[PDB]
Amino acid sequence: AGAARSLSRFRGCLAGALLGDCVGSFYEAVDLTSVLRHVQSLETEALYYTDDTAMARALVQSLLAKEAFDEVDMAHRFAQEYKKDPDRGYGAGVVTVFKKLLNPKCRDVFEPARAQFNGKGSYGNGGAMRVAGISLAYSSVQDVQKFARLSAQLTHASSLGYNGAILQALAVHLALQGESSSEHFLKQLLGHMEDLEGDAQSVLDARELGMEERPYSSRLKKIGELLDQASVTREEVVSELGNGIAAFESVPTAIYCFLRCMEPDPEIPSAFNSLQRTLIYSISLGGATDTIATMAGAIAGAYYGMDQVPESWQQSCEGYEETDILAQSLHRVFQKS
Ligand SMILES: Nc1ncnc2c1ncn2[C@@H]1O[C@H](COP(=O)(O)OP(=O)(O)OC[C@H]2O[C@H](O)[C@H](O)[C@@H]2O)[C@@H](O)[C@H]1O
Ligand SMILES: [Mg+2]
Repeated sequence: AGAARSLSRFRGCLAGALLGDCVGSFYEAVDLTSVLRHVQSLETEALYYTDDTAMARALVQSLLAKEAFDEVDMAHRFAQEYKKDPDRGYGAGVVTVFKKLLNPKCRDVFEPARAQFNGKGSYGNGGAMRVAGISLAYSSVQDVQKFARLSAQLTHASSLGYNGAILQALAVHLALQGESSSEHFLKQLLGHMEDLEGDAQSVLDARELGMEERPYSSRLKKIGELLDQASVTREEVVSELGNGIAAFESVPTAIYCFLRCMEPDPEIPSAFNSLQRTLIYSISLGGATDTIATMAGAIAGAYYGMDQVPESWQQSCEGYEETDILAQSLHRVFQKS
């Protein structure tokens, strides 16, 4: 709500991400009718957050402590946050990275991520699940891309992983700018991803995994088709975009959820506002619901602002007040209000 990159959008962004994580986590690894029954419960801090929020908080606290990106600080905050509470539902592979980073002999904090999965790097969505803070801290598209990539590379060295983090950060960046058509929003994202996926390293990373050339671009083109298609079913969405833990099977899906739900949906009750129905729709897709909902929620919260964050939902979430203070701090320190 209000001006581009306003305090309301900053607070709404991080609150939306927390709601998606906490509420989404109920359904991780799902039918439209019975989701609507579950949010009835939310009509305090009983919903625990997961690794999505834990790593987002460490990322933001690194940015605030150094008033800049500092790979050693952030890498060590990721590792110490894991050491402090390892039971948040971290990916099975990424824990190896944290353990390597906990060794004081580790002098290049990017190298543990590069050894993952036979030296090809992770393409999991962990780099994207946490990246919204980057777009709160950085105004420029150039800086958003630069530090979404770097923050992700601390754990996700595959371009399939960090290009999902960039896409998700670009989406939040665009949402923080305010009102747009769904087609203009999508078109801008398509342009950026077409540019990034023209890079030789990206092409090789994708051909090695047997995927199409420009996987994110192809999925963003499918979003545009889906947005023009009649009677789109959840199975159709899952089949074309995915609902899994790969970044390329969850980040475009999160974006689709946001774009679709910019308009009312007769199949979800009018009493839910735009942020609420975006989260409800995301969870109804099943699969990796907490990360898809957390990412859709970050985009929607930045676009719709704090006035659409419902207190009853927010106050069910573990850490919601700290999440809010961190949002306000980013706005003070980086948006320099
Ligand atoms: N190159 C690869 N080859 C094969 N499998 C892979 C590869 N990369 C990832 N995977 C699979 O992807 C998995 C995750 O990769 P990880 O890097 O451990 O962690 P994350 O931070 O991305 O978290 C992944 C999500 O899952 C949880 O719900 C979290 O909350 C996240 O939402 C691996 O275990 C592999 O099965
Ligand atoms: Mg999680």
